Amino acid sequence: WSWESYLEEQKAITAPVSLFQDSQAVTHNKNGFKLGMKLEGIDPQHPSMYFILTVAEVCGYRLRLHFDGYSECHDFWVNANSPDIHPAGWFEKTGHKLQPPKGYKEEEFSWSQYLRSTRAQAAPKHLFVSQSHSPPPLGFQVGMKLEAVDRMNPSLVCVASVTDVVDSRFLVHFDNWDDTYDYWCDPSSPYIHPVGWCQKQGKPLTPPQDYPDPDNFCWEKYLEETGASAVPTWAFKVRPPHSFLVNMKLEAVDRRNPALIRVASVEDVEDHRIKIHFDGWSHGYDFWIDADHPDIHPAGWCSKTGHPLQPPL
Ligand SMILES: O=C(c1cncc(Br)c1)N1CCC(N2CCCC2)CC1
Repeated sequence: WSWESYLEEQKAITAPVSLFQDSQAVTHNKNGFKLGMKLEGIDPQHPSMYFILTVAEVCGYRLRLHFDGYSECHDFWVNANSPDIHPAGWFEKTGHKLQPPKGYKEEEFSWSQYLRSTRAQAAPKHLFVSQSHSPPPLGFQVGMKLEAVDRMNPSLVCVASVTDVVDSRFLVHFDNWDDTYDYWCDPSSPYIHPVGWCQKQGKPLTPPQDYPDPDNFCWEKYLEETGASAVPTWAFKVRPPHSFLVNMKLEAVDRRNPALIRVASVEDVEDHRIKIHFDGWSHGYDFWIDADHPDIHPAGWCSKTGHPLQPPL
């Protein structure tokens, strides 16, 4: 099975490499993560939280991570160039809380101690694209407030705060709702807006959970009472729409089984999202995804990085 003859017979084209970010497309980077290495990372299900993680498996430019002390059924996959993982010691250097391994208390964890107990090796620093050393996203400070789309309920735009800053990105948290709604982004995110936006657009604005009298929510007053500034207007950047077109072919990570990367088609487009369809599978497995998502790649990525590719069914 090859991309070449498959394209021939389908009279199809692949999405050009140029339609992707460099980090989605890059194949010549070696993967230096080795089995048993320990590091720190965000929980995908709790994007504001950081845990002790061990490399459980390495495949191509990808690695499977395991939550030390917890069940293997929580394991997840990231790419070797993910910004959501950090070297041992990072949490305490950059102001982040670390949840310790199951059984430990947060006033009982020490890397040096834990490395002795487990006889384990920390993932070397140089492997991580993200260590909080590069320029911060201009204008966005921890504490500042803005309006953001609830990506879980995307029809809503809500009162939100910047609660974390890590290298070129920041974390958007929805005032007084659970952290499970938080998501990471950057100045160009299509889902974020200055304080005031909902009002200039005619749109209704979703106030923090439990805010007395939602319809008469007042930004100016809420800011004063919470001792907070609004992200300044100039900080927000227009991201241009992606250039993907319906029926372009590519490679995408399987959601229901994330170990696998399948042949894929662009089923439907939006300005910033694409709908993925896995060739020869039922359309019921189709799903939408942002165009900058680390888990879509150009044709040949699997080949060039040495990760198996699932041919169409
Ligand atoms: O489940 C919902 C919901 C309920 N009914 C209609 C919609 Br549309 C959404 N909500 C309201 C929105 C809440 N978001 C707002 C900001 C983050 C949480 C989550 C719970």
